[PDB]
Amino acid sequence: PKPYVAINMAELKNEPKTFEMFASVGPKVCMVTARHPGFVGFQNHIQIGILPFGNRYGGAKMDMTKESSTVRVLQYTFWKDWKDHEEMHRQNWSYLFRLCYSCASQMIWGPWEPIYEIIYANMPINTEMTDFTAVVGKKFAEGKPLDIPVISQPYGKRVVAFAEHSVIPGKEKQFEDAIVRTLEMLKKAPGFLGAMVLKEIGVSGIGSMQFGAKGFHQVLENPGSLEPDPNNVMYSVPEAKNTPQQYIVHVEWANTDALMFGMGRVLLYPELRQVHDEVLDTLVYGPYIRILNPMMEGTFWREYLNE
Amino acid sequence: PKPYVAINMAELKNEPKTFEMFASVGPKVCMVTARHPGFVGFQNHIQIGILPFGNRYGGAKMDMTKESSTVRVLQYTFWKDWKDHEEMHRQNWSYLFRLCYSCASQMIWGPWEPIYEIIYANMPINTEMTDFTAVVGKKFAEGKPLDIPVISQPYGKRVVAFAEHSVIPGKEKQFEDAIVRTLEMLKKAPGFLGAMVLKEIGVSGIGSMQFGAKGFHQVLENPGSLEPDPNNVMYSVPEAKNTPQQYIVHVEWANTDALMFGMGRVLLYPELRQVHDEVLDTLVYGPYIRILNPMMEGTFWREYLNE
Amino acid sequence: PKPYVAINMAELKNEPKTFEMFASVGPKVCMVTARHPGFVGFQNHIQIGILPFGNRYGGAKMDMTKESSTVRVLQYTFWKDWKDHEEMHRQNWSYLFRLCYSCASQMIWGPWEPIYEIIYANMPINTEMTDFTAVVGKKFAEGKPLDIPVISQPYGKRVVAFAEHSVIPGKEKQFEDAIVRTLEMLKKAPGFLGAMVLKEIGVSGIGSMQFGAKGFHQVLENPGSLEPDPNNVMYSVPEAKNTPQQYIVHVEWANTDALMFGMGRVLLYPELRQVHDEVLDTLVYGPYIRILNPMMEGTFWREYLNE
Amino acid sequence: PKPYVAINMAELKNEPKTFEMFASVGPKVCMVTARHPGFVGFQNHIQIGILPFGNRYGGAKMDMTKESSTVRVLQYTFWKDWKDHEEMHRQNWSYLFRLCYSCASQMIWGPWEPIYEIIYANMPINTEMTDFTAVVGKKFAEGKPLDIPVISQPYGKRVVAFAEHSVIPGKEKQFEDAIVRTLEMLKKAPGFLGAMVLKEIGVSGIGSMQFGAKGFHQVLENPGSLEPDPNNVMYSVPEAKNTPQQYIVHVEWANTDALMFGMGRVLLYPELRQVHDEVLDTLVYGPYIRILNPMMEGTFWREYLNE
Ligand SMILES: [Fe+3]
Ligand SMILES: [Fe+3]
Ligand SMILES: [Fe+3]
Ligand SMILES: [Fe+3]
Repeated sequence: PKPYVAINMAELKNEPKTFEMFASVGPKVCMVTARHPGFVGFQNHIQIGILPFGNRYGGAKMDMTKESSTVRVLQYTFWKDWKDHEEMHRQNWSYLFRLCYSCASQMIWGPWEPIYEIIYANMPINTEMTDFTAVVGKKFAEGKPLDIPVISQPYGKRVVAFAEHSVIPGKEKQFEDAIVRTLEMLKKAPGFLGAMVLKEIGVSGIGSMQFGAKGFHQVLENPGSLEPDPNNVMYSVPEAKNTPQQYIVHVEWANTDALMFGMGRVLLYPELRQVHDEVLDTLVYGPYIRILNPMMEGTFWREYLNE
Repeated sequence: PKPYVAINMAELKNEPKTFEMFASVGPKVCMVTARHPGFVGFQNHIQIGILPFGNRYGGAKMDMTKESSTVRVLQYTFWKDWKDHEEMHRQNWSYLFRLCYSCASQMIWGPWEPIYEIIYANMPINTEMTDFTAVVGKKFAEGKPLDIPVISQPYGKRVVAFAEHSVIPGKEKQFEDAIVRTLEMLKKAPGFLGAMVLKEIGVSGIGSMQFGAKGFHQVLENPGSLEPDPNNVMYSVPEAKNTPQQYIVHVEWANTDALMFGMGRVLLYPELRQVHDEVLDTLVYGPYIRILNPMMEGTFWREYLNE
Repeated sequence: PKPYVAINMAELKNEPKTFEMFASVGPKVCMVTARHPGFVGFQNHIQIGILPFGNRYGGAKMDMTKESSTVRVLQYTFWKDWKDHEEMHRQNWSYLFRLCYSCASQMIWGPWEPIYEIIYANMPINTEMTDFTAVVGKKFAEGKPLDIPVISQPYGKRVVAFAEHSVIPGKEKQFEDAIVRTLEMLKKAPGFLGAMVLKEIGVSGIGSMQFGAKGFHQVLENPGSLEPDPNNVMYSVPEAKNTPQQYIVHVEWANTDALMFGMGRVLLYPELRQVHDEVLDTLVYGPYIRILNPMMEGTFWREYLNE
Repeated sequence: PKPYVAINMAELKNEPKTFEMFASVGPKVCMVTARHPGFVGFQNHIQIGILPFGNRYGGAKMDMTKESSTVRVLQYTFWKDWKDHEEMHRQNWSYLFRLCYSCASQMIWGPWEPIYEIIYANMPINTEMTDFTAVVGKKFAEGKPLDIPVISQPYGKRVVAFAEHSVIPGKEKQFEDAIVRTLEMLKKAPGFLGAMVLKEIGVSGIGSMQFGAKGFHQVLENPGSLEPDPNNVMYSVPEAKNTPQQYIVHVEWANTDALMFGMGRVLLYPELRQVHDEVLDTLVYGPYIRILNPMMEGTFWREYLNE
């Protein structure tokens, strides 16, 4: 079934110490999150750059890692029920807060953790290049060659287009209908590895370290080993849902060239351009497209997705 | 009276070429904007850093300019009526678009131009250190020594705390009452040069280069000398207003130490801390505090503010 | 169906500034061209070298990019009707001219844009290495394993042999019959990714910036933002068709070794040599073979080709 | 059928001289071992690092070869009956001892040669990337597409997780049942190339150069060309079997990322975590996981395994 998605976002100093902490602390956070039976996996990204759209963002390029002073992370966690995410945070708060807070020395902005419903998904299971022979054998044995997926390699060996959209109030249905039509046509592009549309349902105060006054002071005053009061979050997840409605159009690609020209198909192929124009007419903001590297992941979220 | 504020936000490459364009293109944009009689001035900022709040943002510091790969600009223009801004853009679109678009080669994100109303202001006229003798003489001659302001030096010779807040729906009145009480007490801090509270009323699509499909393609395909259809903006300013409600708490300071410990007064002075706690209990996001340098400005906006 | 092909040819300075402009301006031109419903895609090449034919061109090699002072581009655009190309140029002249003229600072020769009919095509859809599993599954499910193509990777991950021929008047049918027989046999060579034969039908004056006196002066005098009179082109496309008849034999290969020995099969394999000798007997000029890299492309042109 | 496994373990100086001897002496030892008809192949490893388990072993990393002062080798030989190994050593003692003893100048610890039975195996035949087309063709021709293996590349082109476990006496059956259930679920992880469970049955005294007093002196006093008395081993293989019972869980992976996150599936995927917890409850020691490179091997041992 379709899981819910929590995306923890932060910006940190682009230096070796940061990536060393990703390597030691990141796995610990994921192991704690996996204590909850509603957890069905994760996909953690670093932003490597920005799609320049010609020279609309002429100061950007798809890989800015060599020059950037910061690194943005976008950590997707997947949940049977979005309420499972909220319960997990509170049930394991002592570990989670102390782990997450240890990243403070590297932090410039965040954490900020919106929650999403998936309204469309065409996403395959991940496979390594070593797996495809067995995958093909099995699908033919089952008499379902149509279910043989493209090879979507895990652990940093593909790239993601993270396309931000916000929609004019009242035009949500037009956006959703048109973007689904767009993505159903987009899958013809070479190197297309899947797409999904995420629709914001709210924001996790606790995941964003956004408490009332009491918790705020506890965060600011923390030596690193004392939990803020987890009951001091002052808003529920839906209370923080944004209007204009926010969406993420998440599209995966074999490589950054396939991404650039593939995403570009909605501009370069007249038939698809006409369909995608219906998306563009609904927007308050976007499309703004971040280029992401899915480095650390629990690929079994796609097994749950596709059952 | 209190003007409306349009804040054009962008992120650009941190390199000499960017600042060379600020120097050449910036004044031209301001001269075009001054064609409209509703224009009452401007205050243009570059972000120099982020308030670390101890080590809550431990990767940040108040001056990050030597290390940062990007520069964020926040260009305030002040307007008698917010519709004056929208009218100005359209009446002068040929000049404005071509000027603004010439920055494309340096752009990483933006432009994004929310519009605000000022709901609280305690902001003095700017004066240079050469002026105070005459200011004092004049106020005494008028029998109004209480009207003698602090010395708030223009053109990069003071600093700004730009504090982002978003508020739980239904808690706006508590936020507004508490932040005003806070700022009324904060003005006792040494080096305090003024404060105002901005409340978002919407977003300028045309100022954000956010069009329908037609205008989007014209922007992407532009050689630099052809205007997108200015009538192709698909939403009014209020249609893009965010919920949760967004605010900016803008506080000016003599120097960054006065900023750090002065803003810190809401955490360090128990009586004020109790008042400011009422602000904190209402928040979805924040406070996140950017440190800004007000470099290029039309100081006469404060003459309008203060009659 | 078979589209018509326009090939925009130019020679530019081989320096980073040139490739920076390819990256920013190139996509803009393609997006403008895609405004026309007759546009079915594109395949844009840079020449990387010349086939030396042993040491017949002993000063040449298949990759001369490290030493060359110039770069030659060959930009294929594909059209339902060649008249669509002419209409597109005129309907979007303000954008197209200003964009294309921006390349002037780098130009040494060109642009020159002949138009071609495709008289033979054996060209597959492009696929990335990630795609083949799904392609195979799909074709077997449809009961068409014979329609499973070789893997022709897009975006610079294969090479093109661009073979120029001009034919003795009266020998066009002998050439055409012989070259088709040759290419039908050539497809047995390892790494063969497809071939097509292009026959010149004329030249686009407007695409070649070739006007009468009025337009010529407007081009020479242009500050960059003023269109030459598009009605000042003095000849139709067919009026410029060359005699001796010109052809391009376009053959794609997995890599330059496969190209060298694969194209060499018409010299090294006695059965094929006898067939290709019938081609050679018809020539005024050629074969002269440029080695091309298809870097930027709209791969859906092959979808139109293959229906 | 399942062969027995002798694993000769040693630690040597990490310097070119050591690897030069691997290259010269290694093949000779294997050729001597192949004199015995019970020999069914071999798989020789060097340890490249240690799995850090987050920062549980924070001083370790998966590839420590650039910094390490030593190299650990783990040489697997496979046998129809474990007595074949003991017989092979004695029948060829003159050659084997002199060859093995020539490594003395590089040795820091070892040799130590436990013997194991395989109690669980899901291990494919090795194939190179050149082979898979023929493998697939053959399996389909035989009507057994389910028998098509993943591509497990020989000769250092994959990696091994070597997971040490010792089990509380009386809890062996719980361990064995739980680890098999774990590995049956683990095979879903991307890049999984196979797993087997080895259960220690004893230690080869002669393979470990562990003699009585007489043989010990002959070893210490050896000029290199005189055999210790092979009859002076004072214990049989089963007499040296350890209690607590020792096991090796041997899992093969496409690459070290697939290893890290794949092995991590038993911690990160709640359903699998619950199963693997039953393993953890039985342990005296472990899991301690060595990262191995299977460099030199006789791949036909898997042909015996799989008939
Ligand atoms: Fe979370
Ligand atoms: Fe504006
Ligand atoms: Fe053209
Ligand atoms: Fe042995």
